[PDB]
Amino acid sequence: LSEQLKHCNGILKELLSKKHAAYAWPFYKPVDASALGLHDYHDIIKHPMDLSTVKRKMENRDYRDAQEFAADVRLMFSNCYKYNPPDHDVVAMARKLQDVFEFRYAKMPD
Ligand SMILES: COc1ccc(CCc2nc3cc(-c4c(C)noc4C)ccc3n2C[C@H](C)N2CCOCC2)cc1Cl
Repeated sequence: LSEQLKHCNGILKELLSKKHAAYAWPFYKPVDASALGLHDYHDIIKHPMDLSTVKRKMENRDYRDAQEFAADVRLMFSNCYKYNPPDHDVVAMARKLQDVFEFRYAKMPD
Protein backbone atom coordinates (compact mmCIF):
# COMPACT_ATOMS: atom_id res chain seq x y z
CA LEU A 1 0.00 0.00 0.00
CA SER A 2 0.98 3.63 -0.50
CA GLU A 3 -0.57 3.98 2.95
CA GLN A 4 1.77 1.37 4.40
CA LEU A 5 4.81 2.99 2.78
CA LYS A 6 3.78 6.33 4.33
CA HIS A 7 3.67 4.65 7.72
CA CYS A 8 7.18 3.28 7.04
CA ASN A 9 8.39 6.76 6.08
CA GLY A 10 6.91 8.09 9.34
CA ILE A 11 8.83 5.47 11.30
CA LEU A 12 12.02 6.37 9.41
CA LYS A 13 11.55 10.06 10.21
CA GLU A 14 11.04 9.18 13.88
CA LEU A 15 14.22 7.01 13.96
CA LEU A 16 16.14 10.02 12.61
CA SER A 17 14.52 12.55 14.97
CA LYS A 18 16.08 14.39 17.91
CA LYS A 19 13.93 12.40 20.34
CA HIS A 20 16.02 9.27 19.70
CA ALA A 21 19.38 10.78 18.73
CA ALA A 22 21.19 9.70 21.90
CA TYR A 23 20.95 6.01 20.83
CA ALA A 24 20.21 6.32 17.05
CA TRP A 25 23.32 8.22 16.02
CA PRO A 26 25.63 5.21 15.36
CA PHE A 27 23.04 4.07 12.75
CA TYR A 28 22.83 7.36 10.83
CA LYS A 29 25.55 6.63 8.29
CA PRO A 30 27.32 3.55 6.89
CA VAL A 31 29.87 1.94 9.21
CA ASP A 32 33.25 3.34 8.13
CA ALA A 33 35.20 0.21 8.96
CA SER A 34 38.64 1.55 8.04
CA ALA A 35 38.10 4.78 10.00
CA LEU A 36 37.06 2.79 13.08
CA GLY A 37 39.89 0.23 12.74
CA LEU A 38 37.37 -2.58 12.13
CA HIS A 39 39.39 -4.34 9.46
CA ASP A 40 37.27 -7.53 9.70
CA TYR A 41 33.87 -5.77 9.39
CA HIS A 42 33.37 -6.46 5.69
CA ASP A 43 34.48 -10.07 6.06
CA ILE A 44 31.76 -10.63 8.71
CA ILE A 45 28.96 -8.39 7.36
CA LYS A 46 27.86 -9.33 3.81
CA HIS A 47 25.18 -6.63 3.47
CA PRO A 48 25.89 -3.36 5.31
CA MET A 49 22.88 -1.19 6.08
CA ASP A 50 22.23 2.10 7.86
CA LEU A 51 19.48 4.72 8.12
CA SER A 52 20.93 7.06 5.46
CA THR A 53 20.77 4.18 2.98
CA VAL A 54 17.16 3.38 4.02
CA LYS A 55 16.32 7.08 3.53
CA ARG A 56 17.92 7.21 0.06
CA LYS A 57 16.02 4.03 -0.92
CA MET A 58 12.72 5.51 0.29
CA GLU A 59 13.37 8.80 -1.55
CA ASN A 60 14.22 6.88 -4.76
CA ARG A 61 10.99 4.80 -4.46
CA ASP A 62 13.07 1.60 -4.19
CA TYR A 63 10.81 -0.03 -1.57
CA ARG A 64 7.74 -1.61 -3.11
CA ASP A 65 6.17 -2.68 0.16
CA ALA A 66 6.47 -2.32 3.92
CA GLN A 67 8.08 -5.72 4.41
CA GLU A 68 10.98 -4.74 2.09
CA PHE A 69 11.57 -1.58 4.16
CA ALA A 70 11.36 -3.58 7.40
CA ALA A 71 13.87 -6.14 6.13
CA ASP A 72 16.48 -3.37 5.64
CA VAL A 73 15.86 -1.87 9.08
CA ARG A 74 16.13 -5.30 10.69
CA LEU A 75 19.24 -6.07 8.61
CA MET A 76 20.87 -2.98 10.10
CA PHE A 77 20.16 -4.21 13.64
CA SER A 78 21.15 -7.81 12.86
CA ASN A 79 24.53 -6.63 11.50
CA CYS A 80 25.12 -4.85 14.80
CA TYR A 81 24.20 -7.99 16.81
CA LYS A 82 26.38 -10.18 14.59
CA TYR A 83 29.54 -8.06 14.67
CA ASN A 84 29.64 -6.69 18.23
CA PRO A 85 29.86 -8.54 21.56
CA PRO A 86 26.44 -8.45 23.23
CA ASP A 87 27.76 -6.31 26.15
CA HIS A 88 29.03 -3.52 23.80
CA ASP A 89 27.51 -0.01 24.23
CA VAL A 90 26.42 0.07 20.58
CA VAL A 91 24.38 -3.13 21.06
CA ALA A 92 22.51 -1.49 23.97
CA MET A 93 21.75 1.44 21.65
CA ALA A 94 20.58 -0.94 18.89
CA ARG A 95 18.21 -2.74 21.27
CA LYS A 96 16.62 0.58 22.29
CA LEU A 97 16.22 1.81 18.71
CA GLN A 98 14.87 -1.57 17.60
CA ASP A 99 12.23 -1.35 20.36
CA VAL A 100 11.14 2.02 18.97
CA PHE A 101 10.98 0.50 15.48
CA GLU A 102 9.14 -2.72 16.35
CA PHE A 103 6.42 -1.17 18.45
CA ARG A 104 5.58 1.41 15.77
CA TYR A 105 5.95 -1.04 12.89
CA ALA A 106 3.34 -3.24 14.62
CA LYS A 107 0.84 -0.35 14.26
CA MET A 108 0.98 -0.71 10.42
CA PRO A 109 -2.34 0.21 8.81
CA ASP A 110 -4.00 -2.88 7.22
C1 LIG B 1 30.32 13.70 11.07
O1 LIG B 1 29.44 13.00 11.96
C2 LIG B 1 29.76 11.71 12.33
C3 LIG B 1 30.20 11.40 13.62
C4 LIG B 1 30.50 10.07 13.98
C5 LIG B 1 30.35 9.03 13.04
C6 LIG B 1 30.60 7.64 13.25
C7 LIG B 1 31.04 7.17 14.67
C8 LIG B 1 30.71 5.66 14.92
N1 LIG B 1 29.88 4.93 14.17
C9 LIG B 1 29.83 3.69 14.66
C10 LIG B 1 29.16 2.59 14.25
C11 LIG B 1 29.27 1.37 14.95
C12 LIG B 1 28.63 0.20 14.65
C13 LIG B 1 27.29 0.04 14.49
C14 LIG B 1 26.22 1.11 14.59
N2 LIG B 1 26.98 -1.23 14.24
O2 LIG B 1 28.35 -1.99 14.25
C15 LIG B 1 29.24 -0.99 14.50
C16 LIG B 1 30.74 -1.27 14.58
C17 LIG B 1 30.09 1.39 16.07
C18 LIG B 1 30.77 2.55 16.42
C19 LIG B 1 30.63 3.68 15.74
N3 LIG B 1 31.18 4.89 15.92
C20 LIG B 1 32.16 5.22 17.04
C21 LIG B 1 31.38 5.60 18.31
C22 LIG B 1 32.32 6.45 19.21
N4 LIG B 1 30.64 4.47 19.01
C23 LIG B 1 31.64 3.66 19.67
C24 LIG B 1 30.93 2.49 20.27
O3 LIG B 1 29.88 2.91 21.18
C25 LIG B 1 28.89 3.75 20.59
C26 LIG B 1 29.66 4.90 19.99
C27 LIG B 1 29.89 9.37 11.75
C28 LIG B 1 29.59 10.69 11.38
CL1 LIG B 1 29.02 11.02 9.72
